[PDB]
Amino acid sequence: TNHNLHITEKLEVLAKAYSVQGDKWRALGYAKAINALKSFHKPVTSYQEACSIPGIGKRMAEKIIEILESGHLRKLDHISESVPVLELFSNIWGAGTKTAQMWYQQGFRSLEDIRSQASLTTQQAIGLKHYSDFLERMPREEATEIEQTVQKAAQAFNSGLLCVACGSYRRGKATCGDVDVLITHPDGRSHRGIFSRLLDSLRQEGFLTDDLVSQEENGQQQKYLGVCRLPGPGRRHRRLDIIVVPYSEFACALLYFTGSAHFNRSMAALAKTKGMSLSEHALSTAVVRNTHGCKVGPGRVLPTPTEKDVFRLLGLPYREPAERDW
DNA sequence: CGGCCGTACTG
DNA sequence: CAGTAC
DNA sequence: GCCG
Ligand code: NA
Ligand code: NA
Ligand code: NA
Repeated sequence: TNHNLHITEKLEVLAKAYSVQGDKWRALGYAKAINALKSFHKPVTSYQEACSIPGIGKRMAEKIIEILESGHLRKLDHISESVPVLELFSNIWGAGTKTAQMWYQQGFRSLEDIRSQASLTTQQAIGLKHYSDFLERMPREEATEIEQTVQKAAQAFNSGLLCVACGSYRRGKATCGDVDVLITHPDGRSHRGIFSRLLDSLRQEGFLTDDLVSQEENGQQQKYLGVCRLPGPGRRHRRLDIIVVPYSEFACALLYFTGSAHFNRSMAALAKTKGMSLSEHALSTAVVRNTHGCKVGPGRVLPTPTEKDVFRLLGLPYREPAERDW
């Protein structure tokens, strides 16, 4: 399916380098180019052809042809020797490019250096100790078990609750880097107060081991980001997200948390070109603005009972989860 | 050239 | 607010 | 990085 593998592998290396260095826009640009290459119907055979692909410009075309005709990309030999370390540091949940840069300027070079000498935020300390477990993508089965665990715990409070694992799991991938469980209820009200009760229950059985983000001093359209671990010998710690939402937002939440991230932003961009706005909450008319183009409030929500409804209103052919990698 | 999805917590 | 993440 |  990817006729340009020999090419996308090389471009991915540069993209990642720019990314870990904080050059976010340059990296986003590469991503869209790389994605466009992956979906191209055949191997790219010329500069002109490459440039013709939406998402690929002169700069990228030039590199593509260089790889195509020589089998290599010289720019790769000129990547700063600091990239591997910056990557290692930003692999720690809670630590981004700014923190990786700080640690590198202070002279740190290994996870051991970070452990013994770096100032760590509460979230980062958790990210560090579970570094390896978090970098390992778990097999689909485990994801299923984690999702079932959350479902049973929630349904024990209200059998009507609907629980759905999204992210890569819903996109049908064989391995998952995390598990995101979306919860709601058909009656449009019984989702209230589930968060608190659900968390304490999961903590009761030792399933939840660490909390990264969880504002339990607020009961509104919530989110929990933490660490879970299935009972039983040898089980690793895994990243678990729990989002509880009202029934009216279910479709957009399902669409957003299923992803991918590239797909979400592409859809949102597309929504704006049609005078609309897409968020994990809803599909609305264009947001309201002030004299100087400043946003002074939300647009009007357009009811979307199902994901199909979002595509319909955007004038786009429906896409199944497995087809949303970008 | 300037904009690049829209939004949720931490400290 | 600046950073990080979904 | 790309695009308009
Ligand atoms: Na192009
Ligand atoms: Na990180
Ligand atoms: Na909605």
